[PDB]
Amino acid sequence: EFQVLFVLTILTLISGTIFYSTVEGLRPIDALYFSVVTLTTVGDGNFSPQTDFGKIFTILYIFIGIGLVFGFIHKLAVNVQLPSILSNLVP
Amino acid sequence: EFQVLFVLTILTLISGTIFYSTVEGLRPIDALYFSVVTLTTVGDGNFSPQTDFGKIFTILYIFIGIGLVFGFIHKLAVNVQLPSILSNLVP
Amino acid sequence: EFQVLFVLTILTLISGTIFYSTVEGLRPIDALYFSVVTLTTVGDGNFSPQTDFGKIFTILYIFIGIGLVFGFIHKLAVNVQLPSILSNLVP
Amino acid sequence: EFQVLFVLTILTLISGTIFYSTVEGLRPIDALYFSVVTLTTVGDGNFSPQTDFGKIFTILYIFIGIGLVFGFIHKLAVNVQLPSILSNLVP
Ligand SMILES: [K+]
Ligand SMILES: [K+]
Ligand SMILES: [K+]
Ligand SMILES: [K+]
Ligand SMILES: [K+]
Ligand SMILES: [K+]
Repeated sequence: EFQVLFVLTILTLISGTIFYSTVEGLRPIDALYFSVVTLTTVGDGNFSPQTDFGKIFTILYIFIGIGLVFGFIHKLAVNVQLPSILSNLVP
Repeated sequence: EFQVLFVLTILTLISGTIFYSTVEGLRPIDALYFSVVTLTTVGDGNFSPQTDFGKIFTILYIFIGIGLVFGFIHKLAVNVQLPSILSNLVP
Repeated sequence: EFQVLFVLTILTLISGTIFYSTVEGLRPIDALYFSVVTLTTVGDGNFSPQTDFGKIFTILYIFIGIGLVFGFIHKLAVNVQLPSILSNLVP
Repeated sequence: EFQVLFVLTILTLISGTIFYSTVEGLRPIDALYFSVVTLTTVGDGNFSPQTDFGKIFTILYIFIGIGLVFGFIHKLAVNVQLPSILSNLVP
């Protein structure tokens, strides 16, 4: 479950990285950063897509990627972080 | 259920598109982009409504649209994306 | 329930409006806008508190106000918007 | 439960404060502010990490810290704010 969500999240982020570096001309690390803050809904305070293609893609990317990204975060904290802490709270 | 949430989300986004292009003078695609990043809570790092009418509308728009948009995303991932993946995980 | 959450949300937003217009010098409508986009986690793409007092207050404001604001939005969509739609879907 | 989430949230915020003030050169209060708005997903409208180290760290920080921060907010409102209000609604 966690493994599949991990892989799915990775593939989604790879797609955004390729898209923004190609269409919006961002350096790969910047494209990845933008993809991450966008899908986690944090948002970037400096960059907004400048092309209409980038704006349309971002709209679709958000609706399709948000659910998955948060599902991964949800399990990452409940089935991976909680135990390491919950069991670690046992005297 | 998903169909109704889809239509409801579309109508809400259309309202924002019309509002921002008219009152804030944004190009339709920019008004739509702003409506989407606002209701999904991602936020836009460059534009903020400049008119008091735009600020008041955005406040109301956020409170009324956020629940619906996320309800749609919630079902889009649970009743449309999960299956295509869950069933696809069957050897 | 909805009435109490409504009043509680109003009081919280009033506090932010007074704080930002006084300490950060924002026009009341701008202070209210900033309080709303901050507590709904949308964020503002132009303004960030400039004083240390404003930064500390915003940090505390976020942790204390986010839960309430979303609890209100949660009920506003489930116990006020859903019915008007759910019952409206009855032929 | 609430105490542990409180401590865990504090430690996470301390880590971000140290990281951003050291690598991104922010004043401690600004590093803390950025860490808070980033993990609560509000986002900052002015600052984005400028170094590649800062961008990579922020990406990892977001995925690891978001779940915890919201778990704390979740309990802070349900097991600390609700009662003080729920019991306060008793004539
Ligand atoms: K900005
Ligand atoms: K700017
Ligand atoms: K957000
Ligand atoms: K933002
Ligand atoms: K945001
Ligand atoms: K922003």
